[PDB]
Amino acid sequence: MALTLSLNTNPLVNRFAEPDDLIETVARDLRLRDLQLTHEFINPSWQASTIRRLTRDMDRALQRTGVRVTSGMTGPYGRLNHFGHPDRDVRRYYVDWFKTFADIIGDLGGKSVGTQFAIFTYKDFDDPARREELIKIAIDCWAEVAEHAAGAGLDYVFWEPMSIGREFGETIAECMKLQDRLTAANMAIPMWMMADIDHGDVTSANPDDYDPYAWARTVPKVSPIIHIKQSLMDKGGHRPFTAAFNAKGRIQPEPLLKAFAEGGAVDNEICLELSFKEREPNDREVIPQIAESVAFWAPHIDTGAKDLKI
Amino acid sequence: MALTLSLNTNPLVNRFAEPDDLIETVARDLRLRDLQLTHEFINPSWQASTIRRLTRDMDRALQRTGVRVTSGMTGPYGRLNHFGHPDRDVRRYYVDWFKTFADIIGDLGGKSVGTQFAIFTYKDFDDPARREELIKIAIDCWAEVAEHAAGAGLDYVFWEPMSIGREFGETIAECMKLQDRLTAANMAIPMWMMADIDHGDVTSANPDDYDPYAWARTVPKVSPIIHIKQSLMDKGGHRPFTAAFNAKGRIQPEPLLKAFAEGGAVDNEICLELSFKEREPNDREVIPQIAESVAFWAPHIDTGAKDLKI
Repeated sequence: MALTLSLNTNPLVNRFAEPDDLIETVARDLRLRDLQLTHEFINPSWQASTIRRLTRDMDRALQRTGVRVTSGMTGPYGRLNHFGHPDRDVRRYYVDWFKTFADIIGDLGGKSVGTQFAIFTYKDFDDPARREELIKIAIDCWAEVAEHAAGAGLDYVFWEPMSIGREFGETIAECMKLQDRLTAANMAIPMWMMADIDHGDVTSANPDDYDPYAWARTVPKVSPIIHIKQSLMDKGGHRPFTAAFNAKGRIQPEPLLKAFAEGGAVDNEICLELSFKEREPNDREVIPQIAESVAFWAPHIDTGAKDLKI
Repeated sequence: MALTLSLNTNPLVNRFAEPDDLIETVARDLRLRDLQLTHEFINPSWQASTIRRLTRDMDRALQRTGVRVTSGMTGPYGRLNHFGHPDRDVRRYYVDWFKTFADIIGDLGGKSVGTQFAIFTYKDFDDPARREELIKIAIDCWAEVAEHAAGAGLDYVFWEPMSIGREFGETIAECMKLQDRLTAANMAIPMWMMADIDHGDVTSANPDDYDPYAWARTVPKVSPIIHIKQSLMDKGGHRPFTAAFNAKGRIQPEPLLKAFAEGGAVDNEICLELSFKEREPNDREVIPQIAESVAFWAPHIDTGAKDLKI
């Protein structure tokens, strides 16, 4: 395998804002090349000229440091209805918003952008006929974004499977059913998924649906980026065989990676996901623990630090 | 006391979107009059005409149902740097954003709008000179918003004290020090706080700083709205005196209210705060548990249901 390693910038939002500060900390303190940039740092809602100015700043910092933006994703403050919003003008706003997000990420050298497929209201989801009708509408929104993103130089767009019905793809079966549909839609550039192996409906009568190993074996050929929540991983100092191999908080990297391999992973980006409460001492454990997480994976997946210039 | 009762719409975001659906559910299912509307339902970022159309829709639903919007606050997807953003043009965007939020809330009959005072980056907060300089800048942003909001018919604007330094007001002392400053600034309409009695720096060497009773006794004269997290409250079926009276998860309404009274509360709005994970069965316990929370307070604080028309 030639996996690569990246970090979703979720936990760096608010705590960092200036591109130099963000990108120099990633390079110096995290020793990681690749990032999934979240929307909060250069927001598609802002004035067009502000976006351009900050994109130039960010691009200079990437070039100077050797850090790379490989994709864009909605951050913690972008988990919205979006293309599942029942208002036509609201949907239109977010279509144009995601078109600009694609422009930003393309400018920065990244190759894809995405978010949840959609998030439906109880009202829109619970009436199965309305649900299906809104799904067709949401697909057509994705299609529009994909066409613009092609022009911005992206390779694909993506959706993130979640853990309840109205946020989509909550079982492996539903997730692959939706993906089959988005592949068939034949967009200007392909639409793929970005699976999070910690996601899935925990109340499922199918234990696979919330088993990180089952997701690992299923997604790699349709999920170019794959999120791994670091909290899933064994931190050491437990007696061996005191928990299940697939117990969340006790998972080990070597066999997990083998599972991705059995799933047909060859050059997926493995994207680290961490969160820290805005309370002490958690708020000040962010850089140290992300650094630690990168060093955790470094023997298993190349971190790209050989390309850092500082 | 003539306290009133309201609900922050945080847990209704995503799950509801259409004004009729939102407001009719509040009236029929929650049996509550007053709401603190979050920004996600009518977003100040959207097209001007969309905002107007949705504000008219929302206002019709309030009039029809008897429900009232008494304030606006940033929802879960609005917890940003805002006036602590180090970029001048980003700050400008959010100033204008909050001006429109004030227009929306004023249109709807509400009397205030707010958010965190600011959220600072590590870089801006940790250099004490830069911190102070950015605080003056953030105050002047508030002043601009307050002047516009006066024109929109609001009575005041507000900040929410948080639980770490860089999010402001993390100890009672710091919170009252900042408030003294914002009062002195003499804005077009007053700037007050909206305290959350569950907030405060848990690592403080002062136990009062994360004691809901200490906040209760301190804030009422400077905090017209006060958030109460429902998870703080005793749900019943515990043996008496098996936990501290002020233990979070074991607090009782009668003595808490007495504490607010000792703090000089007369006609504060008590605003209920609840959250539900986007996982089952939590995602479908939202309406039932909010309904239950309202019925929990109803013997203690009038819910305003006498004014509901449906």
